[PDB]
Amino acid sequence: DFLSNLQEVILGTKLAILFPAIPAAIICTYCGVSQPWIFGLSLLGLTPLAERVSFLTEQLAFYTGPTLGGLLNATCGNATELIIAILALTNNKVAVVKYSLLGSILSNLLLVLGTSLFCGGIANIRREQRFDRKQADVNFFLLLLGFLCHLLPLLVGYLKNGEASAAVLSDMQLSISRGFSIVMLISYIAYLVFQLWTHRQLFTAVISFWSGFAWLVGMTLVIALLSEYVVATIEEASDKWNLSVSFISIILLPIVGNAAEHAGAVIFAFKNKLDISLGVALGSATQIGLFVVPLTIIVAWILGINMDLNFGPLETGCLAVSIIITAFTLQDGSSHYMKGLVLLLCYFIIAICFFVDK
Amino acid sequence: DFLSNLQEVILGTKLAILFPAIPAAIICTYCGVSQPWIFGLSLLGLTPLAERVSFLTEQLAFYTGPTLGGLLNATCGNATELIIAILALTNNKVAVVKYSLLGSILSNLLLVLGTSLFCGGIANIRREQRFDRKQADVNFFLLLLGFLCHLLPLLVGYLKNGEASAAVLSDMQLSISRGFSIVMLISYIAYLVFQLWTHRQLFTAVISFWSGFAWLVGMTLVIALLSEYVVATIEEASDKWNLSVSFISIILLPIVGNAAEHAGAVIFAFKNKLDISLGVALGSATQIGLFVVPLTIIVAWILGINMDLNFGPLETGCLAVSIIITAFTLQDGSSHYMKGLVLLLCYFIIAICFFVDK
Amino acid sequence: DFLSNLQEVILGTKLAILFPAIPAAIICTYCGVSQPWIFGLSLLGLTPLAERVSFLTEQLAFYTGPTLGGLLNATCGNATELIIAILALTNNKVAVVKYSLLGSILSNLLLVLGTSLFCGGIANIRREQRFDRKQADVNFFLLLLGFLCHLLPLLVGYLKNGEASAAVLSDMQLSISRGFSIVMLISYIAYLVFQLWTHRQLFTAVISFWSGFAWLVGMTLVIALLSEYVVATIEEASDKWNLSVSFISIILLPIVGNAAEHAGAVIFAFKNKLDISLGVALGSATQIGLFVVPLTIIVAWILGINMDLNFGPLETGCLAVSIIITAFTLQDGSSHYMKGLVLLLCYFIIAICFFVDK
Ligand SMILES: [Ca+2]
Ligand SMILES: [Ca+2]
Ligand SMILES: [Ca+2]
Repeated sequence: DFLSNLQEVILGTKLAILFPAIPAAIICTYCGVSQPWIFGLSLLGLTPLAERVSFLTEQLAFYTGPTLGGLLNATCGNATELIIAILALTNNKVAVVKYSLLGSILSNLLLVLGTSLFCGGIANIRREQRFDRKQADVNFFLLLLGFLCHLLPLLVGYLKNGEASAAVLSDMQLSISRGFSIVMLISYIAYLVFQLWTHRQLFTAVISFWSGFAWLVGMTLVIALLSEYVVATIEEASDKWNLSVSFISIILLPIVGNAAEHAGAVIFAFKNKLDISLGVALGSATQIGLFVVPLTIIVAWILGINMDLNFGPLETGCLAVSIIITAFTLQDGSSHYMKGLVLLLCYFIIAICFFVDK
Repeated sequence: DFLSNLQEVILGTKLAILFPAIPAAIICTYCGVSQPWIFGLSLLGLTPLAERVSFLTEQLAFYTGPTLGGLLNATCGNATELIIAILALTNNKVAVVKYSLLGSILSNLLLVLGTSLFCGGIANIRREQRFDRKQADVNFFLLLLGFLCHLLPLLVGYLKNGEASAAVLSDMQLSISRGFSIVMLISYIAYLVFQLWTHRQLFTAVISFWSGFAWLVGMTLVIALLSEYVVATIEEASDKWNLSVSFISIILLPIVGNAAEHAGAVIFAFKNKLDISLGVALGSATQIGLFVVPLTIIVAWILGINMDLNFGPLETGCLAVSIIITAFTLQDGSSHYMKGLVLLLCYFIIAICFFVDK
Repeated sequence: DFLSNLQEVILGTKLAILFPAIPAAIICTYCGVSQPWIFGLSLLGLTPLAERVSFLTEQLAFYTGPTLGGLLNATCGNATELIIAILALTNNKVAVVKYSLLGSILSNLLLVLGTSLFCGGIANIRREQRFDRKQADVNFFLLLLGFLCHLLPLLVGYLKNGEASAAVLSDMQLSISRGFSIVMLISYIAYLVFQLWTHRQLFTAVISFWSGFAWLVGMTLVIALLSEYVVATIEEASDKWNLSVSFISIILLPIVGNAAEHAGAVIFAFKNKLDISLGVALGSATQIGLFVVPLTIIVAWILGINMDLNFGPLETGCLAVSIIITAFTLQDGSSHYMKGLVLLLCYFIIAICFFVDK
């Protein structure tokens, strides 16, 4: 395309002061800079690269067809939650995998969704704001299937009364979590048939094709380079800031991940198209909940690393109410600003409980 | 009727190879056959007898009237869950009573209901499939009254902190469970007035009358003969198969019980009448939940046998999500196949958690 | 007004035999009467004074305007739950504050609401009974925000496994409860703008003005005089009746408090206006849940008294099901008598569990 949209669209992001963070993460590695600065200049280097992957992926959709063009249009908003989950599972920091994959479900149900209803409720306060229910009820049937897979290994850990030690109940949680994962991958392959082929009918570009595959390695081998620096240097970056590792992982780190889905769900909220702001905010809390999370169990199954679906007692109660307050909000096909301020303030309640949790 | 429908309708079951299991359970008793074979040839002998009672009971409805013909039409699908619960309560195997009466609630909410939506969604994928909400909302108000009676004696067992030993909190669970049962029998007598008399309007035969009372003892004193053999020989039949007694009782045994309600809820799903497949699958999880279960407490109250509504922590969390995922599925009066595959896969999640639970 | 409605309207209460209980509480103080009688003649002295405040407050609404006349019309039904909560927090009986503010949420969701549907369902059984959903969905979004603030300090108390003693986890519950309260007062100030100003349009008197301020001190300094006698003499009045202090506080004491809201929600149920019986029964379980309860934490924050949002395990499970069975009842805008009998019998289940709880 003769180097024209290769310089303008790269400088055509609504956030573009974050591009000099990328040279100040490799150079600061080979100079002996202390580890909080490498952590500060790696989150600010993945924030436009989480968008430039999740925008240029749509540019390859117009060169494939109707089948794959319904798949890659709705599967690569989560190409940063996947790389950080695998470059922390192989580094044996298994707890950070359980928080960043939980904070990407809560941010897509409370902060992303409850800003499309608030900011796109005040601008359109003198119009009627309608979406459809049948298009986004399937996204809540699957999250209640995911919650049952997280509830049951939690309650097995509190069965120490029943004449069993810890070595029995730990290989009982680990056996049923490695069997719930195959059941969770089947209710997402079936979802990717209902959404694409069977019920499609009830449901131009600017860039050349050869550009779209060159950059989507040049914007992926830089996410995989910086996702090591976030994982391998999160401990000293949690002792010089006086923050907990169960707050950086669950609150600050999903903001870098879900920043592509958080300017697409808001711009289509000012345009009064809330069918689209519910496809981005809900259809990406299902890909995390039922394809990205049970795939980590299967990769741990192969590598010999122990990992089960036990998040914890305080993390599961936040997951249970996030699905119930979202379901009762979206059950009549009409919205206003007070539906979205209740979802924001339920996210400032979770964000206090982990700021104190030391 | 001159021995004509007495030989044709008896041979007129869609499952009729299970009739020679009945002679091979009495003869194998008086020959010293080892106890797994008596257990194998007793479940296969109760499967057509759970249907021939729950079909010939409708034949007596056309000889009584409108009042009783709305009662016996909807009260004797559960004439096998009642005999096995009483022929195990008097044999002091109280735990098997708590599993088989729970696995008859889960099978009617997930496996019976989620097959009428899946098998009757693929055949009618090119039509619109509608039921009514007001006819089956009362069935969920009562199950939330039943769940509160099971939640509260569970949480009293975890109040050992409050300066009370086990002998105090065991006669505190036992006192409130014997008072919740009278409150549960009143919200089912009131349901049998709302359904029959007060709101009836908003809601031929082939066999003679004298045939219909002869067989309905000859098909009931054979259920009561074989329900002893299932109860008194479940222990050695759980050591020669390497299965748990909390899997045989909760999964394999309700399949023999709910096999009359599992070919009537499916044939009316191919006929695109989902008002009727929701009256069989939901109106029989309410008779178990609010008439068969609180009647066992009252019979234990009279016989001096200690029994309360405490199922357990792992069994109550499966009961809580089964009511919530069923309520959010049925709240718009329209169905398709993906609503029923989520209910089947939530039953293959419960069936793993108890296959491992040794 | 020349002493005419000052004698007729004071004698114009539908309960007026309870007025001689007021002289028999001050005289019995200065005569050495034993403390159960002062407790018996103080609940019967606050029952017409909980009504005469919550009726004459509407008489001052017609002398202020549209703004304040939407506020005092809906903020002083709870002028007795507030005085008893503060005259027990300063007397260091902190547990009674946690029960009487819980039994005012349960009575407004089950006993007040489930009598407007039952008594106003039998009188209007031959008509169709409709309310609106959008007017009373906001009242359930806020109660799910209140429940998350009560769920999370409960689960922190069961984190004694995580290498922390009791002195760590008690100043961890106390820190997050004093930060959840500011988040709860903001989602009620925002509710008092949505209800009054922004969405008003989608949503004579008999007494002079100068009468309305004289009596509303003369009916408030008698509530504050008798609310000391209920608090300071509840212990011996729970040893001469053989009742628990977690039954008098949660069942018998809210009946005196919610007796103004329990003849206004019933008379508008016989008149077939269920938009109004849902504004009294639901809009007063939100003022308790999100303005009266988080204000007690802030007053305890200033006075140096330790108080957090931890009610208990058995009290939170009763709060969780009370919101779920109320939400599934009111989701179609139509009512009948069987919706209200299920809500009454769920209140006779809570009232047994605390009658035994000694
Ligand atoms: Ca993302
Ligand atoms: Ca049955
Ligand atoms: Ca009140």
